[PDB]
Amino acid sequence: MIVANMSSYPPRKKELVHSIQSLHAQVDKINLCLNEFEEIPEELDGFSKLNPVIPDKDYKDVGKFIFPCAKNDMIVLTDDDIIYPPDYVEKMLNFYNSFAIFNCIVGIHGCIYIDAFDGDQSKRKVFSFTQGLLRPRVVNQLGTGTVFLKADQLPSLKYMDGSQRFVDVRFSRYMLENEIGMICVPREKNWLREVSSGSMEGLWNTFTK
Amino acid sequence: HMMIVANMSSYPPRKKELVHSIQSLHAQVDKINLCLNEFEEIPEELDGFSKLNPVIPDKDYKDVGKFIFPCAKNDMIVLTDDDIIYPPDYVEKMLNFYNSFAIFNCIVGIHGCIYIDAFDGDQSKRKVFSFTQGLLRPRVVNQLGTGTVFLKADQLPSLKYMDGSQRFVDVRFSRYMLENEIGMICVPREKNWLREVSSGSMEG
Repeated sequence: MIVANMSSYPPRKKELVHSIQSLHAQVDKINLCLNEFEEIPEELDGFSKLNPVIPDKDYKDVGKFIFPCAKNDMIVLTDDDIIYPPDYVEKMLNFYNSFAIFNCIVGIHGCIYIDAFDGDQSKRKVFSFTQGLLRPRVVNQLGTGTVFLKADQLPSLKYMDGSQRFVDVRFSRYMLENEIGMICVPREKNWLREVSSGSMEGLWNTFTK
Repeated sequence: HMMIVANMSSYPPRKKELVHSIQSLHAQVDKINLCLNEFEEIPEELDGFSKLNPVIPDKDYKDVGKFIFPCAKNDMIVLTDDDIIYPPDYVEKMLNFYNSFAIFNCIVGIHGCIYIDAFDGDQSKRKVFSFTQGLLRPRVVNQLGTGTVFLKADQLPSLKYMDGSQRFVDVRFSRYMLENEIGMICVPREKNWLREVSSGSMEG
């Protein structure tokens, strides 16, 4: 099964609906951690695959890691305000299967953190989720809104709890710790988009920076 | 005995196109198996076709759906996609190309890829022949799209073999052919010999 894991909270409801819409056709199931909701909103009633849960605490974006998997699931870790392309799962799965010559995970958003040395400051190269990337790269950090991995390779809630504030860092630390590789995959510019209603009287924006 | 069977999968949003595609094959094949993923009942829009064997399956097989059907060993099989209008000479020309290349134990298709590995500091060069392109001379390829293939039943991979391959069907399918020593030929055709289906279209 292809399974998507997501978390939101109330003020993001408009963004969430569209993020789910973009995913629904192409995944087998969506786990949704509804942080700080009272009820499951009826805006979500259209989605047969959707599985919403009001958690016992505010996990924020650790929330995507609260859900159990099955042994053979492929997990798509998502964000609540990304418009995923029509061929997101097809493409990413083929990256994952082509690149599985050695035990690794694949992602869009990723960084190359470089430690300070000999007076040189600490450095970070970032390949963001909107940016294109011509050939694949080995990275040492991956954003949890654009990652594709086997249920086997996913860190549990026990591992990720408390990592609100640095979720990508705690995630990548688990990969580095279990020597699982990290691959940023190729994509044309603006393959993924971001939804938004901004400061200017909430104008809806399906193409955010 | 030797029959031309067309194996197809579809799902509810594609009901309108499915009907257009099936028309384009009906006259040129002897039978059409059709795997109705995510349906609850067989749609009445499908009733007119006397050779259509529509089937709602035990689970959602997606692009693998077309591999559920057991076929008779001696039969010729035509793997198809719900969104292609196949020309009226499709089967007839594909059987010919098939016979030509049978001497090398091959199958034949329209969509296909040549992937070359990165080697000694060379680049991985991939070369697609899309299903609407023309092609003058036949070309040997290492992958074929499963919506535009013609082959013998005893070359068809099984449902056990193909399950798990969803959303990368063509790779699994093409590796079967490599493993069993079947060649894959991307056959010649004129420009726009096949085309994708439309919506609100006075074409034909």
